[PDB]
Amino acid sequence: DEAGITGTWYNQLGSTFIVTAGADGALTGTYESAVGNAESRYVLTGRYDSAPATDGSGTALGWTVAWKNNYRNAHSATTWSGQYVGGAEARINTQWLLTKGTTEANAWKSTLVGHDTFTKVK
Amino acid sequence: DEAGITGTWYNQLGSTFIVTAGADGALTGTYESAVGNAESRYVLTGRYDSAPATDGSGTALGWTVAWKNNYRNAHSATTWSGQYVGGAEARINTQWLLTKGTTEANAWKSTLVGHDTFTKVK
Amino acid sequence: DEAGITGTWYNQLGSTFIVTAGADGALTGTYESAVGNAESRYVLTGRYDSAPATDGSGTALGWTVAWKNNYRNAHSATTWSGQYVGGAEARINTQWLLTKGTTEANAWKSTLVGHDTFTKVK
Amino acid sequence: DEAGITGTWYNQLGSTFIVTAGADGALTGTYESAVGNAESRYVLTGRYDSAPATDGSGTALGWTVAWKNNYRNAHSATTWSGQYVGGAEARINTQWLLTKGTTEANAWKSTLVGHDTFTKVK
Ligand SMILES: [Ir+4]
Ligand SMILES: [Ir+4]
Ligand SMILES: [Ir+4]
Ligand SMILES: [Ir+4]
Repeated sequence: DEAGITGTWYNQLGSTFIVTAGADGALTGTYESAVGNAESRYVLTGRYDSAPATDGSGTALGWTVAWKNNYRNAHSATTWSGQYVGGAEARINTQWLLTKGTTEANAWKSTLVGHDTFTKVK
Repeated sequence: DEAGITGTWYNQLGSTFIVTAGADGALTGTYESAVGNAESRYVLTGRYDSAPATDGSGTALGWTVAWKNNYRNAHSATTWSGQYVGGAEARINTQWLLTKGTTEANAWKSTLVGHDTFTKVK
Repeated sequence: DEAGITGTWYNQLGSTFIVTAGADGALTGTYESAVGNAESRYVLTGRYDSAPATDGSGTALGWTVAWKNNYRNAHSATTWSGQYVGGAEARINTQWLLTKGTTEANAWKSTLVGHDTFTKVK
Repeated sequence: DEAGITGTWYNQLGSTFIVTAGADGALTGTYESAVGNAESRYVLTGRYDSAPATDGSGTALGWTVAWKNNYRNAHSATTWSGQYVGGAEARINTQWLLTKGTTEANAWKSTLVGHDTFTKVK
C-alpha cells in the first residue's frame, strides 16, 4: 500500500495532507490545516503497517503534527489514528487527538477529539 | 525541552518508551509494549513543540507506533497525544488511539481509546 | 429544541434511535443497534441543554445505553456525546465511547471510540 | 453491584458524584464539578449493566450531565463511559466526552476528551 498512501489528500474541512510512504513503514510529509491557529505547512511524521492482512482489511496507520512552523506556534500537537482504504473510492478514515500545552490545573481541558476523512479529490 | 524529553520512559502498564528529541521538533526512538500482541521493539516517530509557552504550561507532543516489526504484525497502529511536564516529578501524560485494520463492515469497532502516563523511574 | 430532538433517528450504520425530550432537559427512549452483540431494543437515558445559546450554535446533549435487555447482555455500555443541529437537514452529530467489563489486567483494551451521525430519514 | 455503585464518589479533580442504582440498570443522581464553568449540583442520569459477568470483570456503566441548572448554563454536556471495580479499593474508572454547542464552522473543535477515576474516599 506504499503506493496508494503516497500523494496528496484532502479532508472534509478542506485541509491538505501531502505524504510519502517508506517501504519500511515510514510516513513523512507536510500538513496544512484549513481551520484553527495554523498557517502554511507543518511537518508530519508517522508509521503505517507495511504488510496489511490480505482479507480486504484496511491498512492501519498514524501520524503527528506539532503546530509549530516558521509563521506560528499554536503550542499544540495532533495525532491521527486510522486506516487507509484503497480501491475506486480511496479513503483514509481517522480519529484525531489534539493536545495543547496547559498548566496542570487546566490539564483536564487540554485535549480535543474529532475525526477526519481524507480523499484524493476535492 | 529537547533535553528533558530525550531518554527512557515507563508507563503504568510497564511499557518502555525510548526517545530522542531533535532541535527542530522531531521525535525518534523505539517502543516496547508490556501488553497486547507485541514483542520486542517497534519504531516510533513523532513531533513536539520545540518552543513551549513560558508560563508553566506543558510541552505538546505526539508519536506513532505501527505494531509491525521483525517478530510480529498486529495490523494496528497507536498514536499518543499529550504533553511533557518537567521538574522534579517529570511526566508525559497522554491519551492514545489504537486503530486496527478492519473490513468496512467492522470499521465501527476498529478504534480503542485509552490513556498512558510516563515517568523516568519504575 | 425539546420538539426537534423528540422522534425517531437513524445513523450511518442503520441503527434506530427513538427519543423523548423533557422540558427540564431529560432524554428517555430506546436504542436498537444494527451492528455488534445487540438484539431488539435497549433503554436509553440522557441529558440535553434545554436552553441553547441563540447564536446559531448546536444544542449539546448526551445519552447512555447499557447493552443489557431481555434477549442479550453484552456486558458493555455506550455513551454518546454530541450536539443537535436543526433546520432543513436536522442532524445529531456525536462521538461515542463504548466500554466493556474487563479484568483489571485487560482494562487498557476496554474502550472503543467512534462517531455517529443521526438523521430523521433513511 | 446495585449496592456497590450507589453512594457518593469523588474524582481526582475533587469533583463529587452522588448516585443511586436501580435494579433494572438505571442510574440517577447529581454531579458537582470542581472545575470549569459549573456551580452547585447538576442532574445526572445513566445506565449500568445490572448483571455483570462472574469472572472478576468490571461492571460497565455510563452517565450524562447537561451543564445546565438554576445557576449557570455552560451550553455543554459530558458523558462518562467506564466500569465499576469493587472490593477493598472500589473504583469507577472512566473516560469522558465533553461536547459544547457550536456553529457548524466550529464543530471540529467542539469536543474535549479526558478520563476520571472515582473513589469513595477523599
Ligand atoms: Ir465519518
Ligand atoms: Ir491519569
Ligand atoms: Ir462525520
Ligand atoms: Ir488513570
